[PDB]
Amino acid sequence: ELKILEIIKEAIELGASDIHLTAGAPPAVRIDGYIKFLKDFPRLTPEDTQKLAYSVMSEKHRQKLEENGQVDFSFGVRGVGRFRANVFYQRGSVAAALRSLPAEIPEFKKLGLPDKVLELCHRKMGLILVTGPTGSGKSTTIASMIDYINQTKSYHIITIEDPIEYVFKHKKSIVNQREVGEDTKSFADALRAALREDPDVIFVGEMRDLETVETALRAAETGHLVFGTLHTNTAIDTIHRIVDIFPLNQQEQVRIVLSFILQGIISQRLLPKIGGGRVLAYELLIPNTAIRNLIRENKLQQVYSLMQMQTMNQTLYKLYKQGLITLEDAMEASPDPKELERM
Amino acid sequence: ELKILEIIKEAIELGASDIHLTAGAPPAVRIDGYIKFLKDFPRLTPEDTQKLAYSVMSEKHRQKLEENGQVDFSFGVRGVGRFRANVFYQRGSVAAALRSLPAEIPEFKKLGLPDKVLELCHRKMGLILVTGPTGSGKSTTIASMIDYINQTKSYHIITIEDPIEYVFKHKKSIVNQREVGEDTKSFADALRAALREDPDVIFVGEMRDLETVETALRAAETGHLVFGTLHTNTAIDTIHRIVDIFPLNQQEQVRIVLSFILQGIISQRLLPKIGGGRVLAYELLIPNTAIRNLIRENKLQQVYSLMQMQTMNQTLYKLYKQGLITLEDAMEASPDPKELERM
Amino acid sequence: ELKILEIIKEAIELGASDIHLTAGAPPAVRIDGYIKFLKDFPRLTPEDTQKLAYSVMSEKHRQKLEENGQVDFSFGVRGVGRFRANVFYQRGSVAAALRSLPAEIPEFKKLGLPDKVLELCHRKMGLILVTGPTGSGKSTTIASMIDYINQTKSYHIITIEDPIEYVFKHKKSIVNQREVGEDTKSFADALRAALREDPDVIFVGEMRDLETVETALRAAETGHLVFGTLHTNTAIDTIHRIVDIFPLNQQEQVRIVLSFILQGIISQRLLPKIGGGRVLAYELLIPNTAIRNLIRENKLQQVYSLMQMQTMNQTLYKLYKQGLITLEDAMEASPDPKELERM
Ligand SMILES: Nc1ncnc2c1ncn2[C@@H]1O[C@H](COP(=O)(O)OP(=O)(O)O)[C@@H](O)[C@H]1O
Repeated sequence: ELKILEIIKEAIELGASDIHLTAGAPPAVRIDGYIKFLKDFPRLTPEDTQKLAYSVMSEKHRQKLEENGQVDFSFGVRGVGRFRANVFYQRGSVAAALRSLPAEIPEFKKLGLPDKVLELCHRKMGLILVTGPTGSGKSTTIASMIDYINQTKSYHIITIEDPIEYVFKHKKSIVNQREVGEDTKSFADALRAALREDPDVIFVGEMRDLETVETALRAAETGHLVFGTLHTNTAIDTIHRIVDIFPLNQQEQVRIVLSFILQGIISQRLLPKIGGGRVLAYELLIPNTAIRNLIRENKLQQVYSLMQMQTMNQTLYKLYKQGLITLEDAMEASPDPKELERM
Repeated sequence: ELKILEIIKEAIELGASDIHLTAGAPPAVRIDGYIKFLKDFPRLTPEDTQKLAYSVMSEKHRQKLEENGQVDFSFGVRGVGRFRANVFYQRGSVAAALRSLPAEIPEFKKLGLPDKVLELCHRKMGLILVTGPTGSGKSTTIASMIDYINQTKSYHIITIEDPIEYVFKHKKSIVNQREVGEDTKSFADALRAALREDPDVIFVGEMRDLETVETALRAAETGHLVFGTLHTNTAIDTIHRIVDIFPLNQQEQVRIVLSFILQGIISQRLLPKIGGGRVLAYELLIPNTAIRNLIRENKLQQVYSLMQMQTMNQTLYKLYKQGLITLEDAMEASPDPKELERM
Repeated sequence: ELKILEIIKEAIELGASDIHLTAGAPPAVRIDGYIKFLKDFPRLTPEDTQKLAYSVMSEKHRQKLEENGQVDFSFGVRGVGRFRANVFYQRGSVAAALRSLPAEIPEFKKLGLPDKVLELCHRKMGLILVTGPTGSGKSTTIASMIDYINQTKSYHIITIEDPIEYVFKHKKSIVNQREVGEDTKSFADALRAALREDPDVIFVGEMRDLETVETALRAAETGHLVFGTLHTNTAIDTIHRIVDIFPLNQQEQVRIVLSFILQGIISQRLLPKIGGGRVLAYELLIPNTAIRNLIRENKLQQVYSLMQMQTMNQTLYKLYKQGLITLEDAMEASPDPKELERM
């Protein structure tokens, strides 16, 4: 009757995006964006959604569900695909929310980026940051480039994700992915060991934290490709905001190292298309022998002057004049209202 | 003799609004708005009201009762209903004050609002703030609209309350409520996870804090209905006061986003009626294609001009001329003495 | 079939720097800095790389691999040498990465370099850069020359390593080795103090960082032998790439200093031999009274013209025509395909 394994069964049979559990009702599934209860067999679930979720979570999580009130992880049913969970305490009762998790990475061209980006995958070392606010598909972007490298290069790529969003497959390069919580205790020692595990390209999952950044750099400056990601909105925001988490005693010193090992900043945002709702906008900065010196000498909005690689607003004008995004959706995601409408 | 469970017994038997404990007397109950001690059995309670309260509170509260001098939570006697507590140190001694939390939800019509409000519940996304000073029944209002959605729409509503005022019941939508203190550590991470728990409508319980607001927006502008609530008195106060908690570096940029994802502001206040004392007054602003542009260009009391959706004073004239509120109770709650009495 | 002992067998036979296991593929080995799967016998390894690594680790480690998600240790196969392991949890699965500890120091002749190199050890001061990609034995090279000086000269040598690869023994010279992490906080202050500790020969461990380079120079130009090492591939790459990490305000000024204190650049790579897999290829530039002026006046590929001390491709033709490396392994490691095959 009430076996998680079998509520997933009727979830992808009904062609589902999500499953949702709660105490007072029977198991629910989202189809299309409307929610229907498949009372079909699962009954109005007891207080013992407890037992159901508990059966998916490792020991490491069912501890963490007591410390805080929620956990965020990913498990696989070898039967179908892998999922992304989120168990949480509700009204003294347990409840979860399982998503579908992409099985194919998308090929790089369908993304809507130039090739001077794909070109970054050919570097020998440095930082490649892919910033952007949650649900801007930065993983989607990363996943692409990394895979491109997976096929193209004889490499040993290593990713320290939270959680593993895409599974990588087996080509020319050999790919270790380490989910946090599951397979390491923290981004901290997870990276720090990565640095000894003899890697080619390292993917520091998120750089929230001073110590992470620290080595993430120390790793890029030392023979490896370091793909980082963040939550800043523009290029010059990013490179402010990573230097802003240092003690300013030496703060300068990073700006310099950064203006040698910075190899690409790509801020992103996902928008509603005129068609099927799927279109991406971006700002793109790949440092050339010129831009380097600017950053060295702190002179930043002097780099904003020099962006024409390509500003954010600029990739909205080139997007709206082709009739893909509304004159009102893009005067919304755009940092500066001023730098367009003139266009 | 002195069992909490049994003091609640004689509390709803006597038909009570409140129970009150203190050290120097016996257990007290409010009936009607006068307080009588049911010395009936409970004796002049010792210093060990300690034991009585201690028996209701989770570990999480009896810690917090040491950090500060008080705690604010809610527990349930399945035997009758649920209650709202408030244990607090007094004169080196313990004391509490238990209310009855309600047991429906009122149907939206009994409230005294128009249906252009209830229409908000049909939006696809955005902010709907329901401001108003404590004991103006903003949870009451909320609870209504949310429940309206609970029945009408096939939805996954999530609320992050403090405390849970109304329990939601089980219809077309599936409803998680998360009491803070009890089920999460802070409005902060409680929301921040809600954003992952695949929600349709989110209810950020109060918007006191810069970081809360931040995501509350970021969630509205991204496909969800975000009900907020505050303590401001008029519409233009609200939309000043949320922008006023930002750093003005970018302050402008919120005003804009706000004039696209603002979908309704409803300030409220509760007044004494000529009959049973129960009548509500409100100010109502639902942005149309015109009002949008005003807020975009900072031009605010130009929206005050344009209010006739409907001003506060205005919903006092239409209230007193029908003979429900006194000429002196409403020149009291009204922001501006000027804009009436002329009427 | 799947015996660790025998995957090491085929690892040093093919002439390997590293072995790498993972779940979704067959055992991998790095040769030269490219990764190839010897599907030869070991099959697409199961989830039971578990069993393989488990067979190397003491009890003390297989405990620690549960506490954290990784462990870093060292075991010996008495059959060959000793290794450096790093087992770590990956995607719910085990994985490892074994390197190759020589703990001997090899006598300089077995290396396969001329004596005009060994002659550098007789200089009074300058930079001696030993560039080359990970697993090209640059420490092996270094260690040699340093030891040669250890026995030959009455000196105080000091190395700032990460980690200490070879232990130096006690002869005519007195040898301090400073492991980073263990015995100092950073290459930064570790060097910076080495400059006061009265040294004869200083070995700056890697030159990733603008400040390191700075002093590493300032030390060479002031009475000491400064052995540096990098990750560049050819000579002219090296001397671009260290000047490239300076601000170009003065950038010129290093090129000059460099064309006085540059004493030898030796780029390296390790290749699979026709016999036991152990053969090294190199490019060699020891500046004479002529080459100095060229670098002074920026004129670089004019030095490339003047290399015949000896080009990289050149040390592949003199290697393949003797029948030690394949016509296809060396048209792989070679920077330029053009400058050979004609030969
Ligand atoms: N029209 C009405 N019908 C029934 N109850 C009302 C009405 N107006 C006000 N009340 C009462 O006022 C009280 C305070 O409101 P409540 O929503 O609990 O607080 P808040 O102002 O903090 O949101 C409630 O107990 C509620 O029942």
